[PDB]
Amino acid sequence: SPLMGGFGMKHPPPQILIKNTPVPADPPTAFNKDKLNSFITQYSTGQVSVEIEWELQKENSKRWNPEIQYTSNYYKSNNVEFAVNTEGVYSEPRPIGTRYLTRNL
Amino acid sequence: DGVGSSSGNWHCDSQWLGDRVITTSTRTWALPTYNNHLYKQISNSTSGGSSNDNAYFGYSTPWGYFDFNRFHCHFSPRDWQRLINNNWGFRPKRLNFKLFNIQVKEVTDNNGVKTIANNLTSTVQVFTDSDYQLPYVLGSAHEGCLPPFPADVFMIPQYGYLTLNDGSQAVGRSSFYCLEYFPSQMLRTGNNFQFSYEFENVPFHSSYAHSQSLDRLMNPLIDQYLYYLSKTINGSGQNQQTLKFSVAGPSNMAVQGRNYIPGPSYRQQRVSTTVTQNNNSEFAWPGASSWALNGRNSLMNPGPAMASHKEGEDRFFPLSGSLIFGKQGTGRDNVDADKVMITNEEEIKTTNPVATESYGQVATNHQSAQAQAQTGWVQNQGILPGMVWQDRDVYLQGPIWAKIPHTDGNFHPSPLMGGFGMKHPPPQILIKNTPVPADPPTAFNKDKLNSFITQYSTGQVSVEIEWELQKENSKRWNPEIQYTSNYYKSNNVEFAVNTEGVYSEPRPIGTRYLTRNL
Amino acid sequence: SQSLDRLMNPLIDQYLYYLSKTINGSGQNQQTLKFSVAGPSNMAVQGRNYIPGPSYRQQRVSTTVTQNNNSEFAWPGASSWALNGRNSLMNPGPAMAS
Repeated sequence: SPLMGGFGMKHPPPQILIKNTPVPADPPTAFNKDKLNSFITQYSTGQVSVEIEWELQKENSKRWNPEIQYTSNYYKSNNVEFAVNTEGVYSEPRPIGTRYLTRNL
Repeated sequence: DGVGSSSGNWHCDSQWLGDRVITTSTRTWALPTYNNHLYKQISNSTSGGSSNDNAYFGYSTPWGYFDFNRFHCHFSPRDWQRLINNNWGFRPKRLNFKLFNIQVKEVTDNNGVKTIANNLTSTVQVFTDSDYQLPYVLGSAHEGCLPPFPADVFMIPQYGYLTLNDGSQAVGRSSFYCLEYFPSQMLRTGNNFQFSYEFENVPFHSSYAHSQSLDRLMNPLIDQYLYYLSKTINGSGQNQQTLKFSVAGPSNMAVQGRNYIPGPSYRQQRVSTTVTQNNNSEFAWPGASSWALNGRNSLMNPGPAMASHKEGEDRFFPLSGSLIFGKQGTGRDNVDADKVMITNEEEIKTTNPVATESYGQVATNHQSAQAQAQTGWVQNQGILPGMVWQDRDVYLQGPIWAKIPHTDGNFHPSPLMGGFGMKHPPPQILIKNTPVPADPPTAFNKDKLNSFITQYSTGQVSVEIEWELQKENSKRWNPEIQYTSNYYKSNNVEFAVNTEGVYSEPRPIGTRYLTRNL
Repeated sequence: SQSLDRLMNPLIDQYLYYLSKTINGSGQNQQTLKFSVAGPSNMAVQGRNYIPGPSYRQQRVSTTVTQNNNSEFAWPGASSWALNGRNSLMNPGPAMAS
């Protein structure tokens, strides 16, 4: 199990590598054997989509009293947590774990 | 297809099957306009040449050509290492070639600043000389091949050819070829070009070194049933002449009868890399071995496949007997010995004579009571029955094939620079940007147009070659010699890029590391 | 329409080198190796894969009689081969340029 947290796999999702194909500038009219070092300045943009299906393990606890749950605080604040600021900057105000429900040992 | 759709993918990989290896390489190329769309007569007069030996006549064409006649264009260093360490031989079988992702650009200069834009309607013309109707220039070790490093972008070399010459002038038998007199496919940005070629049957290249010498093939424990003349006089004075004979055995192997003899020779001058062992005079051209054709002297270079040096004599080389490669960044003219890589053919010393020695000695008179027996050094020896020899080894950066000249006769047409000789080698692939005239005058003028839009083209080129392998079945007990990298620490990894991204090949790599009996 | 020594591309250098100098140009102790690219400017030193065919040298005779030597040189000056002690003229011999 990865020490930083997560799922350890011998064959994880493969690395996806992307590069802009070089586009040479105008070459000299006389042959030169050296590799070209004059290229048209280029960059690329586009959209990327990733879809992941997750399997869930439902809880079947017989605990009587209510569990601890992650919840936002109703108390008034200048900004909504996990939202944008007045300058459009998105922020994550706190780390959120996964361990709120309980089960016996 | 269309402007916005790629006409091909990047294929660059090596697939190793049992008896076959398939190499695929893709490169990005750039093609400018050559000679401003013109054909030009060229000669030593146009280039300022003066010597008779270097006089020529020919034409320079506006066409470029694709060349992949070097092994590193297809084999990575690791693939080459696998091939040479695991196989006794190999040969090309078939070829697949592709041109795709054509991009034609137009260049406009206003004032000291150039603007580059796409010209979607312009075309590039490509055709293959499948009938071998044009002079073949791929048989010479010319620059301009696909780079060994896949990431390098290379410039397409300009196509030129030579014909018969008398000094700087031509003769009636000289031929002029127009490449527009050939059918060629015209490709816009959406089109692609491809063809397949089948290599004609060639022998497997000898990627092995003999573990036996031609003069040591006998049983070292058993005498021969043949005799030799051991004495002629009467030992321990006058009138002492008496014939003698002895059995040729292990104690005297030099005089044993043998069925086969080493291959031909043409002696080279010997040069030391220790400069103070050489003569204090200018002996390059003068001291060199040469051959003459129609009054022109051409250097014997590299010449017959001969052992570069005697055992232990590694400091010496034949003056023009070996392929010389230049290290990365080496200059063009008058570079030092440490800037070049001198190949050697010491592996063939078991069957081929030493380049800097006489073939042997031959009797030159009839001995008698008045005349002592005389012998003469055989400085060159032609083919004789019973001769055996090994051809020159091929290298990672060396040539692959060559076209056998169309002549009435030839003997062992293996290219002297190394590789596979073929009557019908892979055809020349010629490429040119179609001229795009500028705005013509509004009044008719019969002269050919000389104002064209400045253009160049770029795209990807892929070549796939299937190689047949000859596996080794040796019964040798001790481990073989293998090509290996050195573990010792260094500033850079061999056959890798530097801190400036420059790829370099630090040494020539042969193919002869495994061994087999003679 | 082409000569064996002129089969290369007259526009492109070879990727092979040659020893251009041996001394130290412009004295004693002047020995230093040198190498240069074989290209269109020096075609004679370029590497080549094939070489001209065999030879057996003939004597040269002019049809301008006053350019020939003032002696009898037909049989004596001729190239020959020997078989069982008999000499037979090398005639016409190997195919060679006249």
